[PDB]
Amino acid sequence: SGFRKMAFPSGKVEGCMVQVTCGTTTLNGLWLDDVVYCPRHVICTSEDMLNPNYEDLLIRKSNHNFLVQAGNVQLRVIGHSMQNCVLKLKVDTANPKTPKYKFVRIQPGQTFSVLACYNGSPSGVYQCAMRPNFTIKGSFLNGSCGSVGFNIDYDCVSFCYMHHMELPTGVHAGTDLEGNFYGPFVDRQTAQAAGTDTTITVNVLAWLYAAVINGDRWFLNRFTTTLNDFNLVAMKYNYEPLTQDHVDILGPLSAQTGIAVLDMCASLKELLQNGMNGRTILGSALLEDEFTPFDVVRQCSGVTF
Amino acid sequence: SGFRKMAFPSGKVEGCMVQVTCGTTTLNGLWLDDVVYCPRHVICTSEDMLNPNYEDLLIRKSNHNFLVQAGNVQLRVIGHSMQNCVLKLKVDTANPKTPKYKFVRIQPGQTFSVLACYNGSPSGVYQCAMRPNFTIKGSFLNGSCGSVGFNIDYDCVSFCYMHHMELPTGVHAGTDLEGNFYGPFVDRQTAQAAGTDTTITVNVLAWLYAAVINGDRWFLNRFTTTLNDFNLVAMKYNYEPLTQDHVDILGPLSAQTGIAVLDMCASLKELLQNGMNGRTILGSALLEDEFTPFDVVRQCSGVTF
Ligand SMILES: CC[C@@]1(C(=O)Nc2cncc3ccccc23)CNS(=O)(=O)c2ccc(Cl)cc21
Ligand SMILES: [Cl-]
Repeated sequence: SGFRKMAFPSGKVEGCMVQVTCGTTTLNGLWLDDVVYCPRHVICTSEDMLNPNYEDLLIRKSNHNFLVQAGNVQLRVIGHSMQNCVLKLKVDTANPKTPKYKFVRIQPGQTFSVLACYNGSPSGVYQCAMRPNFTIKGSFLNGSCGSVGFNIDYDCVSFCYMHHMELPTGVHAGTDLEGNFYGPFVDRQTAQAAGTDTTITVNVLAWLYAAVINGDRWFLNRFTTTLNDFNLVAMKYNYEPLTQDHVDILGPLSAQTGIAVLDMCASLKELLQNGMNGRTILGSALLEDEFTPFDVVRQCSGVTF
Repeated sequence: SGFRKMAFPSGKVEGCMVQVTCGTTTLNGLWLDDVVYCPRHVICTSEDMLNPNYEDLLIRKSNHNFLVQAGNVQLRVIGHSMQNCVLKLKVDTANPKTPKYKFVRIQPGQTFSVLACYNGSPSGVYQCAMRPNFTIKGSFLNGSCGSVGFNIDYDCVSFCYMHHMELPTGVHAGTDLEGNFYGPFVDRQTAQAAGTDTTITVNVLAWLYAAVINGDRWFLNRFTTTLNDFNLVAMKYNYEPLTQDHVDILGPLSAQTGIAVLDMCASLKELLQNGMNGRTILGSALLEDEFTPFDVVRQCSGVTF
């Protein structure tokens, strides 16, 4: 029993965190084999950040201008290339603690763990989701840049995110490990705004299935709905459109609890129109949307790495 | 900016997780130097659990009756003593990954990270608090016994908990790393009931101070209160009695925001009265009580908004 927001064990990722210093700027780097990966905004000053020319700024820096530090040991940079918005620093020494890894670009609604670091030193780990508006509601202070988002599948760490900047509304924006931003964001000092967010419908549904598994059945009713009638209501409450793929993915949960996906959709429809009414599902007065159908099956089965 | 429930990086604790097997039973163990620590109910059967005589059951066991397994390698037990409710297995190999550690007994209202394991294999990490009724609302399935609660302050891992059992209401009971239970609980399958829980007042207060630091002030009012008048009202909403120690501990936060502790108490008194009224403090429709005054100072910046 029990339902908590859980993150993957951060150990494999902790062994990859280094501190990258370039002039006055100091952020975090990801050391895998003989390459350190970090935001390309490390070469930038606060003057350069308005309209930067990253290729012109990189052609001027030599290897020793970048001080990479792994714990108490210094690392020797022997090369520097750039891939989109990530700077790839070839180092002399291969990381002996390199885990089995992959670089993956995740889709909105998919969750990941964030190992928040400051000066190459891990300080915390938390779980979060890629919002429909490509932002992440993370917890970051200055100097957290270069912190990574990951998921472990068996013994393989799948790197899916690197922190770059925080938006004016308190939300965060970063890139996949290939430098490609998540969303309509750019790495520079400009008027950037987070779009209108939506609730991840397939995750709320999965979280209600976890509540039924954990003994909460008060929100269930005898009624069901058509996928179309559900989507019209969902659209009115800023919910993401539920697709036939979403329905199929909730299949294992539907079979385990004994409540059809469109039966559970009707419970959610009535929770949107009428509310909680002083009650809580899984200890929450809000409908939680950062638990994917896989996350629920993992926590309510016991998958080990 | 940003406020999330954060857990400590689990890496230092991952390297200590072994699998303890004694006959048909298999739970988790904590391997520090040449000692493996695990629940003493590993020696028990489901028959023995009603009224076990642990001394009589241990004297019938030889070192080979225990199979400790560290990853793919088998460990050789060369001793077996018992300390309260924890079984201490002397092994023939010291853990090369033993971190700098301490054993600490925490008090209610304090928070810690939990590395949930199954068959010595870490599967997830989450943050939780020692409830006023000595239980923890964790996320544990069968076979998670022996999972530990920790706090990593600086480079030292402070071990404060070991999972022993799950009560009928779905809450969890465990011991400190010396085998001493938290609460009026016994490692016996008897009619044990979790006491009436209360909200941790000093943590809700700290969480409101973090909201003020992060820019929210809607909940504040012009009223103030006496410590006594606050406690009478608090006890009505099942809130923990606020003590003069609690007030002092909130001192640094009181100075940083510029809102006296009894001023913040009167904002909470009103919040308990009218409720949220469709609004949220730090992204929550409930008053969060699993952030200690120390957690808030740790996570939040010194720059108030
Ligand atoms: C022998 C362990 C056991 C237990 O609670 N196991 C568990 C621990 N944590 C999560 C669980 C989730 C589901 C199933 C069991 C869980 C078994 N139940 S009992 O009442 O006999 C019992 C009584 C006292 C002690 Cl200290 C242990 C135990
Ligand atoms: Cl304490």
